[PDB]
Amino acid sequence: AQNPNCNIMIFHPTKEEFNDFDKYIAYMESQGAHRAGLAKIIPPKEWKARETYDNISEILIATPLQQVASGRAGVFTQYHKKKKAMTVGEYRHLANSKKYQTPPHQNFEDLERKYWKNRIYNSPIYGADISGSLFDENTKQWNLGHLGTIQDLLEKECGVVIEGVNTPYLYFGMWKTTFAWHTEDMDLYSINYLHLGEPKTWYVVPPEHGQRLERLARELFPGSSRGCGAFLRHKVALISPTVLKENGIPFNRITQEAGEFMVTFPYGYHAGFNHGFNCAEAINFATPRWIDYGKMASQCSCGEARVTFSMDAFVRILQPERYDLWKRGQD
Ligand SMILES: O=C(O)CNC(=O)C(=O)O
Ligand SMILES: [Mg+2]
Ligand code: NI
Ligand SMILES: [Zn+2]
Repeated sequence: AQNPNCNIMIFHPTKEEFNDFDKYIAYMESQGAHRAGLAKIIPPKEWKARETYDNISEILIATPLQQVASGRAGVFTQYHKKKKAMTVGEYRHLANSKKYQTPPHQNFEDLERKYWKNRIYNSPIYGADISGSLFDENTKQWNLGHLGTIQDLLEKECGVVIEGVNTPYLYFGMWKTTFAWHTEDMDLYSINYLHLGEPKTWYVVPPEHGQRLERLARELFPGSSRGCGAFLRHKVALISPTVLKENGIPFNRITQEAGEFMVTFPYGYHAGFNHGFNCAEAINFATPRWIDYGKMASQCSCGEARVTFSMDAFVRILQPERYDLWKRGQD
């Protein structure tokens, strides 16, 4: 068995190996990369996502989200308070202001210590989930707006044609902006490219151990757990590496820098934080190996998780017994 300790693997494809996206995912899996839940892919030196980032300031963040925390430093929830619209140029200035800027630090480990000590005492503002792309249309390799769609993959594997579309999303971050513990919708893969700016630190639980994280979360968030049998689908709960280690939960960590891709694998729980002003692009995707995870994915039916149009068909075809209850949650 490849990668039996479930370590995060880092890949350096050549320009030839960067041509065929599906083939390279399958290669990484042949080496055991999925067992970690997360892999890093460093593009060949010949590649670029676009020519420059000099002309992005007029992109609109229609609904910036202020991430307000409740709880204790290592075990907290966050809720998202909607703020007034602002441009990317306005958001960048805000991120760099004395109230929000990254503090002085020695290295990534010192900054990680400061994040976990102090996150809950501040409310950073995140531009998340903005439909769009920063890849140049002429970039033919690993262009996250030109991937094979999940609807086409389901059709190719199972023979059933379905409605829905699959497009990328932009994230504009600042120091302390936070992504809560989650797996993807329908336990899909995700791919994330850090276009510019400061790093993103990730934490991940191997898919084979995801139910250990879920049992800890039910213990640590007992009201939320009574409310919903899949409350991590709400994407609000944070648990620190120190708390995970105290409770024996297997995990790994890695820092993504500008110019790097991360892939999350089906049922790989992940969480993390941004170091300072940055911009990332991410999308979900599927492979043949995903289908069995899609059929078994938990679902939120309490009303909180509310998701895209395109999840309807995935539930309807892969999980027909759950469909009626899930759809009630959507309505
Ligand atoms: O970058 C972020 O805020 C969160 N991203 C992801 O969870 C991802 O790419 O799967
Ligand atoms: Mg612009
Ligand atoms: Ni994710
Ligand atoms: Zn729920």
